[PDB]
Amino acid sequence: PQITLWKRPLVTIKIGGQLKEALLDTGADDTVLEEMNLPGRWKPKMIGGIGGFIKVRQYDQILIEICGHKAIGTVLVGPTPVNIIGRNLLTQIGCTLNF
Amino acid sequence: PQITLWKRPLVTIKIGGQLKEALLDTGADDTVLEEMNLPGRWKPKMIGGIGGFIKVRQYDQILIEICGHKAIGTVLVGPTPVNIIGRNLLTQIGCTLNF
Repeated sequence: PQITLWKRPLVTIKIGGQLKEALLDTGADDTVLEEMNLPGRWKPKMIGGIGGFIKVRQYDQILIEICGHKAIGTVLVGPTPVNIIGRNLLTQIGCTLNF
Repeated sequence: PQITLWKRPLVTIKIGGQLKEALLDTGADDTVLEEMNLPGRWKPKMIGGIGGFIKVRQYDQILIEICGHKAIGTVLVGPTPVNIIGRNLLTQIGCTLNF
Protein backbone atom coordinates (compact mmCIF):
# COMPACT_ATOMS: atom_id res chain seq x y z
CA PRO A 1 0.00 0.00 0.00
CA GLN A 2 0.81 3.71 -0.20
CA ILE A 3 0.89 5.30 3.27
CA THR A 4 0.69 9.07 3.92
CA LEU A 5 2.36 10.98 6.64
CA TRP A 6 -0.31 13.23 8.13
CA LYS A 7 -0.38 10.74 10.87
CA ARG A 8 2.52 8.60 12.30
CA PRO A 9 3.07 5.64 10.02
CA LEU A 10 1.94 2.90 12.44
CA VAL A 11 1.13 -0.46 10.95
CA THR A 12 0.14 -3.90 12.28
CA ILE A 13 2.95 -6.42 12.77
CA LYS A 14 2.90 -10.09 13.84
CA ILE A 15 5.93 -11.53 15.63
CA GLY A 16 6.45 -14.53 17.92
CA GLY A 17 2.75 -15.21 17.57
CA GLN A 18 1.79 -11.82 18.94
CA LEU A 19 0.08 -8.93 17.28
CA LYS A 20 1.67 -5.52 17.72
CA GLU A 21 1.74 -2.08 16.22
CA ALA A 22 5.01 -0.61 14.88
CA LEU A 23 6.27 2.55 13.19
CA LEU A 24 7.55 2.21 9.58
CA ASP A 25 10.67 4.22 10.23
CA THR A 26 12.97 5.35 7.37
CA GLY A 27 15.14 7.04 10.02
CA ALA A 28 15.98 3.61 11.60
CA ASP A 29 18.87 1.57 10.32
CA ASP A 30 17.55 -1.27 12.59
CA THR A 31 14.28 -2.78 13.77
CA VAL A 32 13.74 -2.32 17.47
CA LEU A 33 10.89 -3.62 19.59
CA GLU A 34 9.62 -3.31 23.13
CA GLU A 35 10.67 -6.05 25.64
CA MET A 36 9.69 -9.61 24.51
CA ASN A 37 10.92 -13.23 24.66
CA LEU A 38 12.11 -14.51 21.30
CA PRO A 39 13.47 -17.83 20.16
CA GLY A 40 16.62 -18.67 22.08
CA ARG A 41 19.72 -16.81 21.18
CA TRP A 42 21.01 -13.21 21.27
CA LYS A 43 24.19 -11.02 21.43
CA PRO A 44 24.45 -7.62 23.13
CA LYS A 45 24.08 -4.48 21.02
CA MET A 46 23.69 -0.73 21.46
CA ILE A 47 21.76 1.76 19.34
CA GLY A 48 21.61 5.49 19.57
CA GLY A 49 19.40 8.35 18.50
CA ILE A 50 18.04 11.62 19.82
CA GLY A 51 19.24 11.64 23.43
CA GLY A 52 22.07 9.07 23.14
CA PHE A 53 22.22 5.28 23.50
CA ILE A 54 20.31 2.20 24.79
CA LYS A 55 21.47 -1.38 25.28
CA VAL A 56 19.40 -3.98 23.35
CA ARG A 57 19.45 -7.74 22.62
CA GLN A 58 20.09 -8.71 19.07
CA TYR A 59 18.24 -11.71 17.60
CA ASP A 60 18.96 -12.86 14.05
CA GLN A 61 16.80 -14.52 11.39
CA ILE A 62 13.53 -13.70 13.12
CA LEU A 63 10.27 -13.95 11.14
CA ILE A 64 7.98 -10.93 11.21
CA GLU A 65 4.83 -10.09 9.27
CA ILE A 66 4.55 -6.37 8.48
CA CYS A 67 1.09 -5.38 7.29
CA GLY A 68 0.77 -8.85 5.54
CA HIS A 69 4.30 -8.88 4.13
CA LYS A 70 6.60 -11.56 5.49
CA ALA A 71 10.25 -10.77 6.21
CA ILE A 72 13.09 -12.53 8.04
CA GLY A 73 15.77 -10.53 9.61
CA THR A 74 17.50 -9.14 12.60
CA VAL A 75 15.27 -7.84 15.35
CA LEU A 76 16.46 -5.89 18.35
CA VAL A 77 14.66 -5.92 21.71
CA GLY A 78 15.23 -3.41 24.44
CA PRO A 79 13.95 -0.26 26.22
CA THR A 80 12.42 1.56 23.17
CA PRO A 81 9.11 3.38 23.80
CA VAL A 82 7.68 2.53 20.38
CA ASN A 83 8.05 -0.50 18.18
CA ILE A 84 10.12 0.50 15.16
CA ILE A 85 10.45 -1.26 11.81
CA GLY A 86 13.80 -0.08 10.34
CA ARG A 87 15.42 -0.20 6.86
CA ASN A 88 16.68 -3.75 7.46
CA LEU A 89 13.14 -5.08 7.04
CA LEU A 90 11.66 -2.13 5.07
CA THR A 91 13.99 -3.11 2.15
CA GLN A 92 12.72 -6.74 2.31
CA ILE A 93 9.15 -5.62 1.97
CA GLY A 94 10.00 -3.35 -0.97
CA CYS A 95 9.25 -0.13 0.87
CA THR A 96 10.18 3.13 -0.85
CA LEU A 97 9.68 6.84 -0.07
CA ASN A 98 7.97 8.71 -2.94
CA PHE A 99 7.29 12.49 -3.52
CA PRO B 1 11.27 10.91 -6.91
CA GLN B 2 11.01 7.38 -5.52
CA ILE B 3 13.75 6.69 -2.96
CA THR B 4 14.80 3.20 -1.80
CA LEU B 5 15.99 2.20 1.59
CA TRP B 6 19.09 0.09 1.02
CA LYS B 7 20.92 3.14 2.05
CA ARG B 8 19.88 5.88 4.59
CA PRO B 9 17.46 8.24 2.89
CA LEU B 10 19.71 11.35 2.86
CA VAL B 11 18.73 14.13 0.52
CA THR B 12 19.99 17.66 -0.24
CA ILE B 13 18.25 20.52 1.58
CA LYS B 14 18.67 24.31 1.30
CA ILE B 15 17.90 26.47 4.33
CA GLY B 16 18.95 29.97 5.40
CA GLY B 17 21.01 30.13 2.23
CA GLN B 18 23.05 27.08 3.17
CA LEU B 19 23.23 23.71 1.57
CA LYS B 20 22.92 20.70 3.85
CA GLU B 21 22.13 17.03 3.82
CA ALA B 22 19.17 15.66 5.82
CA LEU B 23 17.44 12.35 6.50
CA LEU B 24 13.85 11.95 5.18
CA ASP B 25 12.55 10.52 8.41
CA THR B 26 9.03 9.00 8.66
CA GLY B 27 9.81 8.26 12.33
CA ALA B 28 10.07 12.04 13.10
CA ASP B 29 7.00 14.03 14.00
CA ASP B 30 9.25 17.16 13.70
CA THR B 31 12.08 18.53 11.61
CA VAL B 32 15.27 18.92 13.57
CA LEU B 33 18.57 20.37 12.41
CA GLU B 34 22.10 20.78 13.69
CA GLU B 35 22.99 24.14 15.35
CA MET B 36 22.38 27.19 13.06
CA ASN B 37 21.29 30.85 13.20
CA LEU B 38 17.83 31.41 11.73
CA PRO B 39 15.72 34.49 11.27
CA GLY B 40 15.04 36.11 14.61
CA ARG B 41 12.56 34.45 16.84
CA TRP B 42 12.20 31.16 18.74
CA LYS B 43 10.51 29.45 21.76
CA PRO B 44 12.00 26.60 23.82
CA LYS B 45 11.01 23.02 23.01
CA MET B 46 12.02 19.48 23.88
CA ILE B 47 11.95 16.35 21.74
CA GLY B 48 12.64 12.79 22.67
CA GLY B 49 13.58 9.53 21.04
CA ILE B 50 15.84 6.54 21.61
CA GLY B 51 17.77 7.53 24.73
CA GLY B 52 15.44 10.25 26.06
CA PHE B 53 15.18 14.01 25.48
CA ILE B 54 17.05 17.08 24.09
CA LYS B 55 16.25 20.77 24.40
CA VAL B 56 15.85 22.58 21.03
CA ARG B 57 14.85 26.04 19.71
CA GLN B 58 11.64 26.18 17.79
CA TYR B 59 11.40 28.51 14.77
CA ASP B 60 8.12 28.84 12.86
CA GLN B 61 7.33 29.55 9.21
CA ILE B 62 10.85 28.81 8.00
CA LEU B 63 11.43 28.21 4.28
CA ILE B 64 13.31 25.06 3.32
CA GLU B 65 13.98 23.42 -0.04
CA ILE B 66 13.99 19.62 0.17
CA CYS B 67 15.45 17.98 -2.93
CA GLY B 68 13.94 20.87 -5.08
CA HIS B 69 10.59 20.95 -3.29
CA LYS B 70 9.82 24.13 -1.37
CA ALA B 71 8.09 23.95 2.01
CA ILE B 72 7.44 26.41 4.85
CA GLY B 73 7.11 25.17 8.31
CA THR B 74 8.40 24.75 11.77
CA VAL B 75 12.06 23.90 12.09
CA LEU B 76 13.77 22.88 15.30
CA VAL B 77 17.47 23.52 15.99
CA GLY B 78 19.43 21.83 18.68
CA PRO B 79 21.97 19.08 19.57
CA THR B 80 20.86 16.41 17.00
CA PRO B 81 23.69 14.43 15.33
CA VAL B 82 21.94 14.27 11.96
CA ASN B 83 19.70 16.69 10.15
CA ILE B 84 16.19 15.24 10.11
CA ILE B 85 13.26 16.16 7.89
CA GLY B 86 10.11 15.04 9.79
CA ARG B 87 6.43 14.51 8.86
CA ASN B 88 5.67 18.22 9.32
CA LEU B 89 7.49 18.99 6.07
CA LEU B 90 7.30 15.50 4.46
CA THR B 91 3.48 16.01 4.20
CA GLN B 92 4.01 19.40 2.46
CA ILE B 93 6.19 17.84 -0.17
CA GLY B 94 3.69 15.04 -0.77
CA CYS B 95 5.92 12.29 0.56
CA THR B 96 4.39 8.84 1.00
CA LEU B 97 5.72 5.39 2.00
CA ASN B 98 4.88 2.71 -0.60
CA PHE B 99 5.30 -1.15 -0.55
